Amino acid sequence: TVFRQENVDDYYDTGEELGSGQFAVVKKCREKSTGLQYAAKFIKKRRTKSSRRGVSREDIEREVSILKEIQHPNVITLHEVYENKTDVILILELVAGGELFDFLAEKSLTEEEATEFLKQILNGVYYLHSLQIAHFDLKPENIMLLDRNVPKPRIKIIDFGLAHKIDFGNEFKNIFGTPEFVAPEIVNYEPLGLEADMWSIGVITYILLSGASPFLGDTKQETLANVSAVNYEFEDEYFSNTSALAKDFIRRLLVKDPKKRMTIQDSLQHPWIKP
Ligand SMILES: O=c1c(O)c(-c2ccc(O)cc2)oc2cc(O)cc(O)c12
Ligand SMILES: [Br-]
Ligand SMILES: [Br-]
Ligand SMILES: [Br-]
Ligand SMILES: [Br-]
Ligand SMILES: [Br-]
Ligand SMILES: [Br-]
Repeated sequence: TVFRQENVDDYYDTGEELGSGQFAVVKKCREKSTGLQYAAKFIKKRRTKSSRRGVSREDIEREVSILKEIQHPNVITLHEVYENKTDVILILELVAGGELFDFLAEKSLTEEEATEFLKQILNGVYYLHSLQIAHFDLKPENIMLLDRNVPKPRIKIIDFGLAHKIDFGNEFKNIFGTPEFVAPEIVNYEPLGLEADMWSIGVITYILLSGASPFLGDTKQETLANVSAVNYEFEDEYFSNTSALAKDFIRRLLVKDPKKRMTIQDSLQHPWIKP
């Protein structure tokens, strides 16, 4: 699939940089024709077949195809796509309140504050999983706040760079996210399904409640070994006044066997979450 090949600068003015990763840089921008503001994500293309620098066209097209499907208050939306020799440029919805990660670092939350974030995350993931989309990279840096200066910030899930359609219940690809947040089936290179996201949600919940990462070791290999062994516990110093029901919720997500793990529907009916 090809994208708009006119110069993006003829239609948009860029401003402040929002952030950058290994292959992407994201800049605030403003569309000239409407005055409306967006986030322009520049993804560097691969320069040759075999290269490791840049993102393969297959991977870029997958991300764009998935983004085109989605319209939900808790997930980032796609406005337009441009490209030139060097980059594909995604014009995305602007979410300007920063990462949930940075929000956590500036402030543990109360259980109310934690569940207020978590419920939005669950709703976004319920939408995605209902469309058979696995995100595969859920973590606090991929949750963006609309406005961080309100008591209950609204959030949107971003970064669909590892996302896949799961049309046969599982996928068997080169898929590996951030060690602190990946499920054991990812660590063990096994077929992956929607269940992997639910594990990541368990890790996020543990962090929201305690300010500590449940599997984090001194090196990435230690973290991955910890994940595979389900080597986590609820430290009393962090969890002494946390409700047992919140611990139960986490415990039913951080389960090695993806078949016994709570699904997104299970998580919405769980007594800690259900109204
Ligand atoms: O740093 C990042 C970032 O800030 C954003 C972003 C911010 C506001 C938005 O409205 C949309 C995206 O996305 C990203 C996507 C990546 O793949 C890598 C990144 O580093 C970021
Ligand atoms: Br700006
Ligand atoms: Br579902
Ligand atoms: Br993070
Ligand atoms: Br994004
Ligand atoms: Br690590
Ligand atoms: Br699910």
